[PDB]
Amino acid sequence: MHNFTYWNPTKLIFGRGEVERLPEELKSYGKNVLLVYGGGSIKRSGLYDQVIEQLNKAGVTVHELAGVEPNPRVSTVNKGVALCKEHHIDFLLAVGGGSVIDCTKAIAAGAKYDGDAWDIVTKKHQPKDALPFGTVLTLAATGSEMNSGSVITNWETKEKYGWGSPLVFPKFSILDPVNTFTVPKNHTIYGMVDMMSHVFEQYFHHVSNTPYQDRMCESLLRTVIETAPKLINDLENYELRETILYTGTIALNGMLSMRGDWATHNIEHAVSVYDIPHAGGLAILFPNWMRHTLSENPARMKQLAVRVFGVEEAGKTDKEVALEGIDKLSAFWTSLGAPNRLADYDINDEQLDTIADKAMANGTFGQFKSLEDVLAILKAS
Amino acid sequence: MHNFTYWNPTKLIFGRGEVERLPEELKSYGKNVLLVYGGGSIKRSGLYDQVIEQLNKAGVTVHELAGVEPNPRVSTVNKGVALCKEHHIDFLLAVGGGSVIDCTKAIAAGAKYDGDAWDIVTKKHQPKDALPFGTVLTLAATGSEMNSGSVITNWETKEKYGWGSPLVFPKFSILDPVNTFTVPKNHTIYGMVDMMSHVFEQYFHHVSNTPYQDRMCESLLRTVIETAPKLINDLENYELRETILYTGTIALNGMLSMGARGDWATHNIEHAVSAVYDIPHAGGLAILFPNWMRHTLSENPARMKQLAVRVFGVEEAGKTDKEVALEGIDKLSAFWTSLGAPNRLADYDINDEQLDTIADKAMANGTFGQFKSLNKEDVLAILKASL
Ligand code: NI
Ligand code: NI
Repeated sequence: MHNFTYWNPTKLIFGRGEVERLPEELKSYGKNVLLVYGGGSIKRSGLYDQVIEQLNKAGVTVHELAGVEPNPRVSTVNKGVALCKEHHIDFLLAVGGGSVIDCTKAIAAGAKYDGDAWDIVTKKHQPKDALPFGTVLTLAATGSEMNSGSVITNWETKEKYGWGSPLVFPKFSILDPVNTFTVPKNHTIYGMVDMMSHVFEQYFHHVSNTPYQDRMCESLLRTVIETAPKLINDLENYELRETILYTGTIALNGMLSMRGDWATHNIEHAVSVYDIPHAGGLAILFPNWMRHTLSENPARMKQLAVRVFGVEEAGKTDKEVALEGIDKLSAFWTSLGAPNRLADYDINDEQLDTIADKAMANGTFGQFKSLEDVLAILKAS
Repeated sequence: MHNFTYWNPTKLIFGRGEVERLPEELKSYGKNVLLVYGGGSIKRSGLYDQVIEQLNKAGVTVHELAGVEPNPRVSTVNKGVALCKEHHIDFLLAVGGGSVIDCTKAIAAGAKYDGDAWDIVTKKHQPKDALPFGTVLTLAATGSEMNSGSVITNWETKEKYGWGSPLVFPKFSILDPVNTFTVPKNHTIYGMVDMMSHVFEQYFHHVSNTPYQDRMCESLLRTVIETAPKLINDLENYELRETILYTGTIALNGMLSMGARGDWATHNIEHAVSAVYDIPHAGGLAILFPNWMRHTLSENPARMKQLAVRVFGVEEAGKTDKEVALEGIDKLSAFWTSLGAPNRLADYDINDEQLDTIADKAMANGTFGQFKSLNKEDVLAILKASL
């Protein structure tokens, strides 16, 4: 039983060398641009110089906000909002991954808000305006290049919250598979785990009559599973990078959600306190959430076990088939190098209660199961 | 993989009773609305009264353009543009199927053009502005609820031209499966045959490395194959209508073709046939598509083979790629015939008398098609094989 509204105004520009589309795409906007990026990777790869060149071709007056953290922080958002006020910025260009875009979304909203951007992240102020912005993507993961959501951390309060607004869809996102070539193996693996985890979140629901969405989810998982072993030992293969970029962006922010569970993400956000790799936390927690919630409807995980993970049902219960499917998932991720226990990041049980309390700060959560549940899943991990 | 730009700003509102979303969606537009619809169907079903009621809740001043033709005429577009200037229209609401939406798109562009809308249809004048419009869809799988295209007929010249513009995407389209309950058995079958055909058109290409698009196409075909036999014997089942309405939007909005150009040769040939004989579009496609598939098989048999194996359940053990594919084409043709679709030109009482004239119409713009570039001899062979 579900009604839905779909709306995605982001322009998607896909293909080799399409960073050259920046001047044509920037003509309709002002000439004061704030360039936002993360660590040294864009300068190390040469994408920085590529972009600065195109921003020069567009007669744009460029300011920079470098150093966005892998788990982006409000202090950095506030610094960028300040730069927009100081230099009368008209437009923002995020060059990097999901963290850079999530941060750019908050600066875009924060540049038309009189106060502090943490108000927006916490949903105290619903944005009424935003600067326009665009992206040049360097790794697919969560679909941020083509959705309106953003996850920001407050290092002081040790909180990490997801917010969104219809006003902070990217105007355009330039997706060049070549721009993902320098992503190293570990982050390449993290991106694929995150992509698969997002599909899982959209699959575990109780809405009857989603036959095509189910096949789209299963199709996406199969494609990533086929691609990942070939990609990780051949990181500069255009075709394999193209497939993961396509399935991480347009495929995942398609009609796959056209209601997800998202409990595993909420628990990971709470554990992340530790400032750990997001998708690393997901690889540890997701199989145990699947085990914890299997009974709510074993048919969902059973269908993944049979249609995605090649589990043979002969002489097994529906529960058995599903649990086998979870084991193959975890083994698949572990075979890529992904972690599978909290000890892999040197995390013990000391702060589990504090972590669970943060996860429950906004009440019970989850759709496949409304989640003490949090603590049990943490302990199993 | 082909470079591509994807942009589709249409808001899709989907679900039971969602026509009640109209007033909330209209708050952002002016209050002079031209309500555009076709024949008597929406009044007979009660949808017309539902819409008028909602338009009353939105404090809107309603003018109407009723009687849009199944092949909408530029004359009717011009009538709508005249109404827009006269009553100072701000917004258009299309209630109906692809014909009603296509006509509304041409009125929307024509309402900002000083001259004759036929200039827009023929691409003599490229639109620079348009009135906004929204839709309430009454037919699945026409593609117009979520794209920027429109097909308009000049009754005088007997020409039918496809045009489009980034300015005439619908602002929103309200998709309620209940609003397709009165679509009769034959047209329900036609919509599903056309939807499968459009997937085929987007699947038959020589672009390497489209594994996910391939699976999206295969997945869509499998869902329709599972749904269609049940729907035609249960025409008011919400779930079956819902699945067809949902998949029919995806099949036709471009979310399948991104990164690969479709073939569209079978559509072009059916369009040539229909310019001569007054047959249903999907009927022509059911006849022609299996024979197009046989004619072009040698271009790359692995392509139809993959459909045969992944969609049509053909076992490949001890068979050549061509045999596997041909068995798949056979199973496709049998599936369509099992729904009631025709499979030979003779089913519509069409012989070989006009095949040459039809082939010439198909070739009016030179060679066509991407999986195989067809010339006149190709068209004649496909046509004759279809008798
Ligand atoms: Ni994620
Ligand atoms: Ni068609």
